[PDB]
Amino acid sequence: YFQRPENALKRANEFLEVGKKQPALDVLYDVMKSKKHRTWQKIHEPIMLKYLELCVDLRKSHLAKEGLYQYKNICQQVNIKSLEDVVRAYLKMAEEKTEAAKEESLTPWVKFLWESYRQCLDLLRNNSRVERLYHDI
Repeated sequence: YFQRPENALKRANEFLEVGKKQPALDVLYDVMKSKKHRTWQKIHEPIMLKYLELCVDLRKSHLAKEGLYQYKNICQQVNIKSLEDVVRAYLKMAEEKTEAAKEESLTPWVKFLWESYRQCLDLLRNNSRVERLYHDI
């Protein structure tokens, strides 16, 4: 039922429309950390990136780290760069939340950001294919 894969994201939006944001986030986590994922195309990594992004709004850092790591362990097989791309995505998302909170004003948000940088660095650490992305972060 993965393909067409326009359903997980839709249902996430639906779950948020009813205001059950956390249920929506946890739902996407289930999708991207599913065992069928390795067989699945790198494209889902797009979906995983979106899920990681919602995670940012809810400041659910723990779930985010676990989402990314667990997704990475599954995906090594194919669409490997995808890991670097969702890493980049995560960083750009938290890096924009800092812009928002700073421009509107907050400590937690700085700590959230630090914790995010740290997690991405420990995720990308020591990987030939992730060296450029790691160096960037």
